[PDB]
Amino acid sequence: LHKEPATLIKAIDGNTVKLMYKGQPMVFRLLLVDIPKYGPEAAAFTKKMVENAKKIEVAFDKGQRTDKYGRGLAYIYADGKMVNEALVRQGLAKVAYVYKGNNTHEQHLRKAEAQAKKEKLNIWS
Repeated sequence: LHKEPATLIKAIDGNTVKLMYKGQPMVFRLLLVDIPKYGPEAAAFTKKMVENAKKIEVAFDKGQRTDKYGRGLAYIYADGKMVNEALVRQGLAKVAYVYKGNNTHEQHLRKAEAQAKKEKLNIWS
């Protein structure tokens, strides 16, 4: 998948952020990440990862690129590290059902989730 540059504009929550993409603002929903008392923790985690980053990148998958609410559906990277995966591995989010063919990192995410589950981390306490 192609990683494209972006600039953080504003953190919203665990799996949602506003970014400057291709010369304009756009809300992005992190692909394959679902947020089920960890809502604030997830929000804080993502916020910190993207604000302290010296580089943000977005990578669209092979399926539909935006949901019905107009948000871009992608894998977000902070300093080369995928936020989507970090959240799941930290047990702050579960892996969501694949949406419109966007499943490139599903397996990689299910593994991270399994490990988080094995570790009884946060949501898996």
